Amino acid sequence: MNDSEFIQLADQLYQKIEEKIEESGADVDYDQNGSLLTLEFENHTKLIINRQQPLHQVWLATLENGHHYDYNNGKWIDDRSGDEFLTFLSAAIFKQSKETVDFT
Ligand SMILES: [Eu+3]
Ligand SMILES: [Eu+3]
Ligand SMILES: [Eu+3]
Ligand SMILES: [Eu+3]
Repeated sequence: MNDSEFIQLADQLYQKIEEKIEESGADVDYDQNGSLLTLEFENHTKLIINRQQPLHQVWLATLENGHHYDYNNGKWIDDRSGDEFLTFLSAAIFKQSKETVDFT
């Protein structure tokens, strides 16, 4: 994967997260600031998603831990756990808002 393609895939990922938040009607605020996509919940907690172009990775920061994802198999995959990014994100959103956003 080159830089231009990573950009395409990551842009699609960010729009999908934003779109699915819209489909869901969930009370999750989103703001993209450059490479960052910040999700804020009504309890003032946050999930921060960051693009790292030179590594062709997407990074997620939860309240406890950081996670780094590769595009594998048409999906974004955690490089330690093998967990898929969007399944994991749905669960994190749920833990912090108890609202439900499906990205599948
Ligand atoms: Eu190529
Ligand atoms: Eu709206
Ligand atoms: Eu609000
Ligand atoms: Eu903005």
